[PDB]
Amino acid sequence: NEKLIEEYKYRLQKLQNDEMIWTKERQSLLEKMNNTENYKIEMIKENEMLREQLKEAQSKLNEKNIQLRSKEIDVNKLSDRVLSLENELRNMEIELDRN
Amino acid sequence: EKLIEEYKYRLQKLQNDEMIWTKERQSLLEKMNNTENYKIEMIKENEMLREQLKEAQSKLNEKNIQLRSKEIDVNKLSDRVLSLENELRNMEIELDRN
Repeated sequence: NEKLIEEYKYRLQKLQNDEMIWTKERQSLLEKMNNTENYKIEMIKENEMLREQLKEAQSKLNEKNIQLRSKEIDVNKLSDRVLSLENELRNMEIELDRN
Repeated sequence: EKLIEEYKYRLQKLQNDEMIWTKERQSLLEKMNNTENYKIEMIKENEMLREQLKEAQSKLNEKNIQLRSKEIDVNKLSDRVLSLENELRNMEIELDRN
């Protein structure tokens, strides 16, 4: 049965050679799956950084609007003062020409 | 004879592993496609957040101009009040001289 045993050993050798091939290409897929995952983690890390910067940008956006309405009241208070002083300046100028 | 049956079972085992690997390889590729889709979704979320920040920063910068412009506007009115208070005393001097 020398020929029969040889045929078995030749086909066992081929499949045991393929055992290494499957192990090689699964290592390659594991390496590729890790790279895709590590890039995904990097994207999420940047997304959390962008979310925090967006929260800060909206926090300053609100604070500037509080500062804008504060200066708007300052405009309103001074403009009312300007008109009041101009009316008083008019009154003195009327009293001056009277004398 | 018992030797041949051992070779036959061993060959059948390795032929089964080859067929099962074909399913395992397909399973890894389906898992690779899913991970790629999550990455794609993360990239889409990254560009969305960048455009939202770019709009927020441009909206913040214009209000920095508006606030510093109102700063000058307040100063103009503040100096106008002091000018009218100065004119009133000059009028008070002219009134007292009569």
